[PDB]
Amino acid sequence: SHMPITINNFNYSDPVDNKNILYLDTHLNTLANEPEKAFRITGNIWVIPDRFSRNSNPNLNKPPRVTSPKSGYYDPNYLSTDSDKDTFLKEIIKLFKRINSREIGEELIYRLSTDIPFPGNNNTPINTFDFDVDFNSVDVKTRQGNNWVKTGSINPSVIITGPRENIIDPETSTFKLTNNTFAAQEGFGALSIISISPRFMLTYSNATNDVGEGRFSKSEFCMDPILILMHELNHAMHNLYGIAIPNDQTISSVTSNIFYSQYNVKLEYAEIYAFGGPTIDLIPKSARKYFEEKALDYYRSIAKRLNSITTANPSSFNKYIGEYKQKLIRKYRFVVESSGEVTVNRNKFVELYNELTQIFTEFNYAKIYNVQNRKIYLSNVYTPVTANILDDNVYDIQNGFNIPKSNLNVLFMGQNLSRNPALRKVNPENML
Ligand SMILES: [Ca+2]
Ligand code: NA
Repeated sequence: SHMPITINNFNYSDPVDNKNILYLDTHLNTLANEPEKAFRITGNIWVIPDRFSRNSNPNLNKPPRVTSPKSGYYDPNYLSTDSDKDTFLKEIIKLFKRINSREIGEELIYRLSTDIPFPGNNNTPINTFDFDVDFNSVDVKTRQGNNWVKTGSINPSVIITGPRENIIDPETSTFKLTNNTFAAQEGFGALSIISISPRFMLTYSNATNDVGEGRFSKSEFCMDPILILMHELNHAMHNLYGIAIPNDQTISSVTSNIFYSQYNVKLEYAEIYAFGGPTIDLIPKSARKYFEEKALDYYRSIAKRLNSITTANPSSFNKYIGEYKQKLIRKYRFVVESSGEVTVNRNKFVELYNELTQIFTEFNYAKIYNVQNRKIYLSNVYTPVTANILDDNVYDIQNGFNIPKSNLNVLFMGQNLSRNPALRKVNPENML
């Protein structure tokens, strides 16, 4: 993470500086009627503290019908006020600082904020770098009179936004034009948008760390907000490096929550990798190998493109083709022959692929950050809880909820619902 990562600090009210604070138009948020104020966390990672939706005629109100069994929490007013956005913004910032407190987290942030999606998709000519492909380029706008006019654009690799309709259903996605295929699943990679609210914590009893309650009554624990966020950052990693597995690749399983006893769910392989651990073995070995080989082929195709670039879009990028060729070579860890030809080194690929799918995983983070966490992705869940994580007496960068000062550092008591009064169940009125 070669040059030490530092997280920027912001107040939602801080003025636009045309550098780290700008108004953007992603052309993707159906809830947005005008440009959205955005803040640069670090490098190419931005945050827009607004609710986000992809549904036409979006509605954030609690649904009358009850699809489910998936647990849901709805509040049409969450993040509606600037005061709300300021708190959300500061929460995301604080979580990034905590993530950045451990080596693996610093590297995770370094990669997501430094490496970029290959500029192009399946339909990009072999000799072209297209920095405007699909939704990779976001418009920068400024108010002129009573209107908003485009003054330029930026290429974020990851944009964090507030939740979509279901506040307790974090969602990471990439986007494409109708006639294209997902570049995130084809080696190129693409811009990711993560809609989430880490302070709304999932609760569970089937945990990774034994706290000696097996023969008695097991306590309910909350997920540390950084793992909820890091789980999605893992999806962003897969998307950035173009190794995302299509969501139609699933394994039929079961799980349960507060309102519904054991029910069926199509567990996505994408989620299995984001979680990590032994769970990865749920994916047939032959299938795991298939996706890895498919990725390698897409990588070989990328190297081929790099040996053919002669033009760029927009034209202003033509003079920087060499610079970006070099950046992409470093991203994919390709090798440059004495002849200057770019080639793929399988040993390097295998190492990278393994890092992206088995080291940068929620399961691994739980151990590294020494926090209690669900034992499996489908651990049964209870009523979600929340807390004032900006209050260092409740949650700090070094120990999260397990603060020694509060005497909550033993057996993950800070995460134990029955031992930490700072943890409170979310409004039952908004649950579904
Ligand atoms: Ca664009
Ligand atoms: Na999700």
